[PDB]
Amino acid sequence: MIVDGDLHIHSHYSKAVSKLMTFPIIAENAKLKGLNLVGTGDSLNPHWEKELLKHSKPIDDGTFEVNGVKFILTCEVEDKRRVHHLLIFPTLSQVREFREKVKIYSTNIESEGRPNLNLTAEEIAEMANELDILIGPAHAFTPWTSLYKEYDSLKDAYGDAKIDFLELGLSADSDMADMIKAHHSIPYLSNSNAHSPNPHRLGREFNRFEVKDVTFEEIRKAIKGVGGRKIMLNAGLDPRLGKYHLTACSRCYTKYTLQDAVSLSWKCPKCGGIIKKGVRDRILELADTSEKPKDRPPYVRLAPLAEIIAMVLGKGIESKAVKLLWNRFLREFGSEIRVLIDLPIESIASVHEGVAKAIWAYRNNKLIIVPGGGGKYGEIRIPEEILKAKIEDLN
DNA sequence: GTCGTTCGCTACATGTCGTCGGTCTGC
DNA sequence: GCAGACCGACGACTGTAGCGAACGAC
Ligand SMILES: [Cl-]
Ligand SMILES: [Cl-]
Ligand SMILES: [Mg+2]
Ligand SMILES: [Zn+2]
Ligand SMILES: [Zn+2]
Ligand SMILES: [Zn+2]
Repeated sequence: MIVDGDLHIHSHYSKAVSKLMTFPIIAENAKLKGLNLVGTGDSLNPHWEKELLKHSKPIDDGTFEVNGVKFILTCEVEDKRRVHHLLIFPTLSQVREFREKVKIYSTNIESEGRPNLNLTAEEIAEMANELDILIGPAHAFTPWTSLYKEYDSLKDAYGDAKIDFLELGLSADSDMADMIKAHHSIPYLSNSNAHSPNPHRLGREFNRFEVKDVTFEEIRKAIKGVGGRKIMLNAGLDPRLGKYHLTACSRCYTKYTLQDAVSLSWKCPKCGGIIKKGVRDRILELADTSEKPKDRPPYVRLAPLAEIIAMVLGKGIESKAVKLLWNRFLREFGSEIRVLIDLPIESIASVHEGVAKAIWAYRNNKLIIVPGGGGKYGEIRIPEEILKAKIEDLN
C-alpha cells in the first residue's frame, strides 16, 4: 500500500506551538488533508505519552491509531551545541528506555516537548543506535539550530556514530542536498515541523512510502529500502518558499548575497540586525559534486493549497473565505497534493476557476516566487495575464 | 443604511539557552 | 587602560488574542 507520512510534528508541550496541537485535532486535520501517517512528536515527554495512550488504540507495540490516522513514535531533541535531531522509536519501550537514559543529561525532559540534552551529537546518535532508534539531523541547513550551521560535515558531528536519514527542511530539495556527496548514501525525509494543525502547516511536506501495512517496522524497511518497501516519493515545500532559503537579515528581512554578507561581516547596514546565512548559500559552501544518485526518489515541489487560495482570493491565509474554499476542495477531492500536482486543471476549474489557473501557473512554473530568508517565508504572486485570460487559450 | 461578521495587522507570550553588545573589575 | 568576568536583552523555537475597521446579508 502507498501512504503519505509526516514524521516531524510538535505537540502543545513544545514551545512556540499552538495549544490546538493535540492528538484528536491533529488526527482530524491530517485526515481532512489526506495524510495517512503522522509521527507523534515529542514522544520523550511522558505527559504526551499519556495523552497518546489515552486518545489512541494500539496497532502494535510501536504503532498507534486515532480517528483512523496512524501514528509512529517520533521526537526532536536539542544538542549540547544547539543542533536539532530527529528520532524515530520502534516501540514505546524504546521511548521509555531512551528517556530514562537521558534524564541525567537533561533538565526539561519531563517539562518540554522538545528537550535540551547535555550530550554531543555523536553521543545522542550512539545512544539511539544502541537502542535501534532512527536518528537524523532535522532541518539540517537552517542557520540557527541545524547541524550544518554548527558543523561542516556529518562526520564532524556524529563521528563514529550512524544516522538513518537526513531531514531536508523547507528551504531545500533533494537535488541541492545531493550536492554533497556523503548525502548520496543517506535516505531523505521531507517533514513539516508542524507547530499548528492549520492547512498550510500540518503536512506541508511529507514522504510517500510503499509499505505492506502501516506499522513502524514497515516504515523502517521503507526508509532503509529493503524487502520491497521504499520511500517512493518526497513531497515538500518549494525551496524558495522557506524561511531561510536565501541569506537575509533576522530583523528587517532584507536579502543579501553571500559576497555582500561576508563584506558586511554579517551586520545589516540599514537595519542594525544580525543577517543569517541562507541554506542555499550554505549548501553551495559545502558543495562536493555535480552528480547525484539514481536510486534517489523524486522530489515534488509544492506550494500549500491554502497559500494559493489566499493569493488568488486576495485575502489572508486565516480568513474564513480561504478556509471555506480549502474545505470545498478537500471535500470534492482527496488531498492537497492531488489538487496541486495530479488533478487536471479542468477538473479543478469546476470548484474554482481562478484557483485552477493559479495551479496551472504553478505547474508550468509561470508563478512569481519571491524567496524567503532570515526567518521570513517566501511569497507567491500571479501575473495579471494569467488571471484575466481564459483557460482554453492559456496553454 | 444596520449592525453582526469577517479582515488584516500589531503586540505579546512562554522557558531555555546561545549570542552579542555594553559594563564592572581587579590589575 | 585593559583583559576578562559579568550581565541583560534578545531571538529561535512561531501562533494568535484582540482591536479598529471594512464587509455584507438583512
Ligand atoms: Cl562551521
Ligand atoms: Cl535491515
Ligand atoms: Mg522542502
Ligand atoms: Zn527543530
Ligand atoms: Zn521541530
Ligand atoms: Zn536588517
